[PDB]
Amino acid sequence: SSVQTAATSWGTVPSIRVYTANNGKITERCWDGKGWYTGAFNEPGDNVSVTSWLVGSAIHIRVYASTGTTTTEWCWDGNGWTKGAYTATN
Ligand SMILES: Cc1c(C)c2c3c4c1OP(=O)(O)Oc1c(C)c(C)c5c(c1C4)Cc1c(c(c(C)c(C)c1OP(=O)(O)O5)OP(=O)(O)O2)C3
Ligand SMILES: Cc1c(C)c2c3c4c1OP(=O)(O)Oc1c(C)c(C)c5c(c1C4)Cc1c(c(c(C)c(C)c1OP(=O)(O)O5)OP(=O)(O)O2)C3
Ligand SMILES: OC[C@@]1(O)OC[C@@H](O)[C@@H](O)[C@@H]1O
Ligand SMILES: OC[C@@]1(O)OC[C@@H](O)[C@@H](O)[C@@H]1O
Ligand SMILES: [Zn+2]
Ligand SMILES: [Zn+2]
Ligand SMILES: [Zn+2]
Ligand SMILES: [Zn+2]
Repeated sequence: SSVQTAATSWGTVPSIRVYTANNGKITERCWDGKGWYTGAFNEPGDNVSVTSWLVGSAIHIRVYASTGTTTTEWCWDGNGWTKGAYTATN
């Protein structure tokens, strides 16, 4: 078995974020033009997907973390990771 990843990027530098699900936990690695460093994201999950969009130069990141049949959305909007309103019936 193997770790599972999800990736997003934005701009032309670019910024890149790679999320890795390992051991029921998702962590984050970051590229902003000058080497890979560890990001603030740390949430439970066996499976991860991600999307992001810009408003002007402000990134908005949504990470979908799944454990069992429960998927939780995590939101980055410039000032801390918050829990999003996403729900599903799995
Ligand atoms: C935590 C975890 C994940 C995230 C998994 C799988 C397993 C898993 O539980 P684990 O405790 O590792 O138990 C297993 C052990 C010990 C072995 C030896 C296994 C498998 C599993 C089951 C089956 C398995 C799985 C795979 C993939 C890609 C392979 C090749 C694969 O066969 P292989 O590695 O020979 O055989 O999918 P993936 O890794 O994404 O999903 C399924
Ligand atoms: C507790 C447990 C259950 C109930 C599972 C699975 C696993 C499992 O974890 P574990 O056995 O510790 O880790 C694995 C290990 C050590 C190996 C070598 C595995 C698998 C697993 C994953 C993958 C796997 C699973 C299967 C089936 C039918 C096969 C053939 C099957 O490939 P197999 O050649 O055995 O590879 O479904 P099953 O209903 O058994 O579901 C999936
Ligand atoms: O500059 C790094 C950082 O703030 O970028 C936005 C998000 O990816 C955060 O988790 C991360 O720590
Ligand atoms: O600002 C957070 C939020 O409203 O952003 C858009 C969607 O991701 C929603 O689920 C989420 O709660
Ligand atoms: Zn393996
Ligand atoms: Zn898988
Ligand atoms: Zn687990
Ligand atoms: Zn905004």
